[PDB]
Amino acid sequence: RLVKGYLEISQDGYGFLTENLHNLESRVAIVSAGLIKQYALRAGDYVVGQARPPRENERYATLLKVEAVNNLDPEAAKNRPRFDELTPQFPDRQIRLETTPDELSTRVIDLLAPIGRGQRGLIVAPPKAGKTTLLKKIANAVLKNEPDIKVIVLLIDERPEEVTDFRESVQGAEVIASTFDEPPQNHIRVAEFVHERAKRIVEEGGHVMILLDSITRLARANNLVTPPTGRTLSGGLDSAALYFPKRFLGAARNIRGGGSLTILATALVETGSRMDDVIFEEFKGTGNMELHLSRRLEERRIFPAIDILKSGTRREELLLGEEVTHKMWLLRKVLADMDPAEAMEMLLARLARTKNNKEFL
Amino acid sequence: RLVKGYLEISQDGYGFLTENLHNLESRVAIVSAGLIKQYALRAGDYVVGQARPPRENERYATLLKVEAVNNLDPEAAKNRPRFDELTPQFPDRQIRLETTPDELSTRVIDLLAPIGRGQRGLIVAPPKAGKTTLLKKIANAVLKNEPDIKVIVLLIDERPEEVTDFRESVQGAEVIASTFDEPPQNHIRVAEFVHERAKRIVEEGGHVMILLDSITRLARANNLVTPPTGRTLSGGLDSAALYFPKRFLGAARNIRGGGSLTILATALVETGSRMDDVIFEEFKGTGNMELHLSRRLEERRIFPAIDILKSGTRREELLLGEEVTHKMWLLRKVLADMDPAEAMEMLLARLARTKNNKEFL
Ligand SMILES: Nc1ncnc2c1ncn2[C@@H]1O[C@H](COP(=O)(O)OP(=O)(O)O)[C@@H](O)[C@H]1O
Ligand SMILES: Nc1ncnc2c1ncn2[C@@H]1O[C@H](COP(=O)(O)OP(=O)(O)O)[C@@H](O)[C@H]1O
Ligand code: BEF
Ligand code: BEF
Ligand SMILES: [Mg+2]
Ligand SMILES: [Mg+2]
Repeated sequence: RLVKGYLEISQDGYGFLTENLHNLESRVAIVSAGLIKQYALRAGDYVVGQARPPRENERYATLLKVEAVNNLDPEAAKNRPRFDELTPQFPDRQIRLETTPDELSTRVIDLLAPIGRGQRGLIVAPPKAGKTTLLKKIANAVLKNEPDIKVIVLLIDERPEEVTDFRESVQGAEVIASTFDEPPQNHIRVAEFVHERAKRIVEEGGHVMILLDSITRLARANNLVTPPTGRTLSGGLDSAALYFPKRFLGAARNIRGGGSLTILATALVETGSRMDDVIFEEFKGTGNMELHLSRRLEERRIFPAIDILKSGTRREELLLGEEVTHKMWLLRKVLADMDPAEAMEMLLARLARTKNNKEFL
Repeated sequence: RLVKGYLEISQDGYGFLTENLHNLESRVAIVSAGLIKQYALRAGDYVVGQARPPRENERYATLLKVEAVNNLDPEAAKNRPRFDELTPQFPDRQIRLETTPDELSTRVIDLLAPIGRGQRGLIVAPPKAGKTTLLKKIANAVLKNEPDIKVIVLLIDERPEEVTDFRESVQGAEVIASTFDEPPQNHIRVAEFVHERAKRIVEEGGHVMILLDSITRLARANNLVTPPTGRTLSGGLDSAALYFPKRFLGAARNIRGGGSLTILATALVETGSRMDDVIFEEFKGTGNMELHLSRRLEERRIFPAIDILKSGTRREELLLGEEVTHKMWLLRKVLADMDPAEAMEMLLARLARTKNNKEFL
């Protein structure tokens, strides 16, 4: 028999499991140490095993046996590469980008910031400047382009109506949310839970993509959670308290042996408080691709309102041929003189004629 | 004998009720736990209850019995959905906007800031820039457009003369005020009282609108109440005090099963202290529509002096049909070019000709 959950190991070798609500609910389950030792798995796995109801003198269910682990033979689970020891590479198994629901705006997305397997991406915009629905569109496209990829969406510190909008509009993909109604400890719990789950899932050589609403909101939430860390960075920020979100985003990587972990998250800047500017800068050095969204292009209601000059990716050539290298080099040389708004509208007119590759052809 | 009020449950199951002034008075009455347990009501769910002539040896009145509660059968109260569990949606039961008392400025308001049942709205303006009587006009219009809606007005940290002006000019709708003469404790008491009152009134599937004068003044009141923040935010804010106005404003929501809660509150920016800019940004991400008011437009005495480009709402299409969707799309494409003062003067000249719908026709 297999009850299933996300293992959270307690100090004493036994652990706990949560339910499908992806929040601590009364349906938690307890996990014994002996079986995990028997199969010697790594923390945060999608654990399954046989269990027995709460015994007399026992207030909660307890583990009796295990039959199959992580949907695989437990013996095979005994030997596997460790996630943190996987040889990282640059994204070399690119996800070819072609999505129907909006071929033009999605053309802008593809042509300005490519997305590949294991991309450590980050999108940075001021408040109320085009984030959540953009993430929604990206998720919807991915759920059609690569049905094999396990796509997970995480929402921290956001409005409930957006949560329900996604849950209805995601068409069955794992949508996890934690509205601002919950105390920040709930945010941290859910975030780290999904972090470990994704890590252990990717460790199996799989391709995982996490779309994180409100990452700089999550950073402010850490600051609230941030108990001291010591010295105050400029703007009320903590020095090392960004270490946990730093590792969270740094998980995004390409692995040369198969599988990948790509995180795209929404960051806030120009909020009038140095805290957010410093947070964004601290993340900018850790992500491998950044998407600046210019507040003025949004004020002009040009979507996507991307600050093309400031925006850019790292190692396009590994995702883009020398031919695309040269054509985009020419585009940079030329559009440097074209204004962002006029450039955007010009590109809109041109690409409405043909697909990205058809435009290249 | 029926006493009607808002049960404030104390620690020991016995609670308190207040009087019509919505301020602590000598007329507060005590309540017993047993009947509340019998009818399984929720905090602040409009309580109608019986009692007796208190006995001797009791320093305060004590409750005997209950006859009818929530103006409904108390037994049915035993099983009902809870407010915090209601499935929130975007406002989809729109309140069609047609306001006679001044149809021009209110034309500007309706055509720039849609109002629907459950609108979590926010309006921002520097000091002395057109707030209080604007809220007054909104309240007066609502008291003619939807007589079925229970309209409540809350005034925090404001001048008494405005309080009397409203109480005379509201024509019987619930006007609650707490002048700055009172210490901040009174502000907090009244604010949370109204919070619970509105929440549990909406819990009955009803439509409630709260018009909150002085929301940023209320934020500064919290700052005076800001007990620590731990680390001091830019300007002197609290991390945990802002949680309470955050939840207060986030109460505003649209419910898919009927009823809604709409809060429109007045906010302050450009006050020369980082506190207010930080607070405005903090609320901006929590409200579902924010209305900037430009100080320069007010200096020109343009009412409403709205910074049209900066101002905007979320999910207009959910309130605005495809036809209106495209119409406002064209209007945003065009009016971006018109300068605020001349833009609004032109808008007055044009829309003064016809009603909004007639202008569309
Ligand atoms: N492509 C788009 N076009 C128009 N509006 C958008 C688009 N993408 C997102 N938005 C809007 O931008 C708003 C800001 O996104 P969000 O990340 O929720 O803000 P924050 O996280 O700063 O509170 C969203 O509420 C959404 O309605
Ligand atoms: N449409 C308007 N035209 C002219 N004056 C207005 C208008 N609306 C509000 N006011 C004025 O703006 C003042 C602002 O007071 P208020 O905003 O309540 O103080 P505070 O900002 O301290 O809460 C009011 O006293 C009112 O006289
Ligand atoms: F309103 Be969010 F900060 F984009
Ligand atoms: F009229 Be408000 F105080 F700006
Ligand atoms: Mg949003
Ligand atoms: Mg005013």
